[PDB]
Amino acid sequence: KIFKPEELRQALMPTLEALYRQDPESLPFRQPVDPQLLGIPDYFDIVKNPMDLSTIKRKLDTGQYQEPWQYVDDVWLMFNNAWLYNRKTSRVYKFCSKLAEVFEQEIDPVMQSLG
Ligand SMILES: CCOc1ccc(C(C)=O)cc1Nc1ccc2ccn(S(C)(=O)=O)c2c1
Repeated sequence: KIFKPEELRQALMPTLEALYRQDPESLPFRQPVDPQLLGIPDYFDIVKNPMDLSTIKRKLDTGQYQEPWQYVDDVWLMFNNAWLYNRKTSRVYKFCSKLAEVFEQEIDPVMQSLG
C-alpha cells in the first residue's frame, strides 16, 4: 500500500524506543561508531554502510522510509554490522544479540498491525 510518514512514525518509533530502553545493551548503538574516538581505526575498512539508532530515528522523523521493510532493513543493517565487525566474546556482539531478540519481539505485532 501507501504508508504515510506519520503512520510509519507512530507504528515504528515505539519499536526503536524499545531498543533505546535496553541498558546496558543499546549504549554502543545510540550514536554512529566513531572509529578514531573508540580506537578502532579499521572499522570503516570492514563496515561499508554504517548504521545506528540515532540515524534510524532521524530517518523516521524525516520521512525517509516509504515501506516498513526499509526500516527493518536498517535495523538489521545495524545488527549485521556489529556481528561482522566485533568478536563473538565482545560486549558489542553480545549486546547486539540481545537487541536483535528485543527487536524481533516488538516488530512482529507491529507488522501485523501495518498489514
Ligand atoms: C569496544 C569499542 O567500542 C565499540 C566497538 C564497536 C561498536 C560497534 C557498534 O560496532 C561500538 C563500540 N562502542 C562502545 C562499546 C561499548 C560500550 C559500552 C558503553 N559504551 S558508551 C561509551 O556508553 O557508548 C560503549 C560503546
